[PDB]
Amino acid sequence: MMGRGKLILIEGLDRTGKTTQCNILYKKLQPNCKLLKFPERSTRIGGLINEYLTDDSFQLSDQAIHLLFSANRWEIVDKIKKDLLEGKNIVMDRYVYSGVAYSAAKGTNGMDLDWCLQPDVGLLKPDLTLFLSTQDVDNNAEKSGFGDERYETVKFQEKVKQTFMKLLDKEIRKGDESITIVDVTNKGIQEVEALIWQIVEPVLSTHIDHDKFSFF
Amino acid sequence: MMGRGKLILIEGLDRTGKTTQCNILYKKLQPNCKLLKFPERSTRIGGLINEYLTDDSFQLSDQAIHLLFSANRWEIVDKIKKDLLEGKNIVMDRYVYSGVAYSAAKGTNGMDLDWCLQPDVGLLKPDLTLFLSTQDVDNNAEKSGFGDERYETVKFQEKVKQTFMKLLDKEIRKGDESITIVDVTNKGIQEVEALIWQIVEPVLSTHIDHDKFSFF
Ligand SMILES: Cc1cn([C@H]2C[C@H](O)[C@@H](COP(=O)(O)OP(=O)(O)OP(=O)(O)OP(=O)(O)OP(=O)(O)OC[C@H]3O[C@@H](n4cnc5c(N)ncnc54)[C@H](O)[C@@H]3O)O2)c(=O)[nH]c1=O
Ligand SMILES: Cc1cn([C@H]2C[C@H](O)[C@@H](COP(=O)(O)OP(=O)(O)OP(=O)(O)OP(=O)(O)OP(=O)(O)OC[C@H]3O[C@@H](n4cnc5c(N)ncnc54)[C@H](O)[C@@H]3O)O2)c(=O)[nH]c1=O
Repeated sequence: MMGRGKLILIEGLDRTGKTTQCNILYKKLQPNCKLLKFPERSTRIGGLINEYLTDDSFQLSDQAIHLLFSANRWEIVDKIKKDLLEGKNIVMDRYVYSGVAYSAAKGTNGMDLDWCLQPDVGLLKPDLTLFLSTQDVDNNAEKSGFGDERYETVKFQEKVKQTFMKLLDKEIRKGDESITIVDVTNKGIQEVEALIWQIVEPVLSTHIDHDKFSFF
Repeated sequence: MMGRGKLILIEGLDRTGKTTQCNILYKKLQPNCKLLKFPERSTRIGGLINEYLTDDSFQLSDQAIHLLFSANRWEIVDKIKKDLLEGKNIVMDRYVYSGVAYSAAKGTNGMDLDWCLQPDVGLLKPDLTLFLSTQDVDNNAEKSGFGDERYETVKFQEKVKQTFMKLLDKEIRKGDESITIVDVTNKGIQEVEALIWQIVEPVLSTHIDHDKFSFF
């Protein structure tokens, strides 16, 4: 009996169409759906992350920016949970996985997968996590804007690639099957969209106890 | 002998003469000494923390503000380390213990001593930590301006007290010998100043193992 909305998470490297697919899925699931994107640049903490990403001159240590990315989710997670309990579904672009992967890829002393994950521990786990994977480097043909932000380098993006796999393989081989890797190499928007609904549709029908959640 | 400066930390509840004592100690060790106080409110992250402490309209989740406090130390730690290596002592008012104890005192689900400590893991440990303890938390709430900040209520300071005790007990019993509790109950500035010097002086002269650093 009963039930709550589902939290659908789409993750992946930069320039892999995630915002695109999320808007599609969100439009598809409306009106009983919410859309959320991290970093959520509209809050003060979000603005700081924004400045950091858009201006590679804004100075901030790896650990400080890392914790800001995580506080950005904590400042929003209560609304997320309120929506889910109201039965609404939530499509989310980027979350804890991006948090850990991007920072740990830096290889900064003391900032290993484990350290990077701790600040997010206790946050709601998404009901389904789609990882849009690709073998297409930075991908000029997928730039989501001008000049290109701080992390958009082929070398670094290549680093986050490994870290993303290592982290996911871990939690997968660890017993988590709510994570699906989707190869989107050379796939157009409609195609990738079809591939995603094939995974998401079934989850939306599956029943979840309104009072039951998983956490990081 | 010549070597690296020492990182001296003074901790305690609100209105326990820490600022006072830190300046006194700082003046004592000059010219070769720096004074640092946390939260360091002059940075952007520092500014948000200040607004949180001074403005009840400023809403931020317990986990979020908790991570800002930690990030605020991370944006300064490279300086601390560099100064010490240059041979400068550093007197610091509040640090990681204040971070853990204040947030964990809240009793917020999932925000326990261990969770609270994680973001600070990797940070330089002070060579010496002095905890100014008072038994009269009731008169603490008498000082002028007491109540103007968020954590300034007798009942909450009560909770922070218990938390600080738990946290220092754990660290001391675990084997941290660099932590000293100083009973400052009903003692004046000069007496407390004398009690602090008695502990600090000897440390300034020692030069443990190749001047190596310790970390949280
Ligand atoms: C949450 C979090 C994030 N980050 C970092 C990761 C990032 O480096 C940075 C900004 O992350 P962001 O998600 O705001 O980044 P965006 O600027 O939004 O863009 P991305 O590079 O991730 O873009 P998307 O992957 O969403 O791409 P999208 O906006 O959908 O598309 C870009 C363009 O390509 C086209 N396109 C889309 N799909 C296409 C397809 N199938 N084939 C061809 N072209 C396609 C689109 O129409 C658009 O023109 O934040 C962390 O380091 N830690 C954290 O904790
Ligand atoms: C680092 C960190 C901090 N915090 C939170 C904890 C706090 O609630 C909040 C503000 O922290 P703050 O240190 O910036 O706060 P302040 O308001 O600057 O300082 P306090 O209230 O702690 O005061 P102090 O204890 O330093 O007191 P002091 O300024 O030295 O003295 C106050 C008054 O009493 C007199 N006084 C001083 N010594 C006296 C003595 N021995 N006997 C009697 N009177 C004495 C002084 O002269 C002055 O008038 O930050 C977290 O939650 N997490 C974190 O990670």
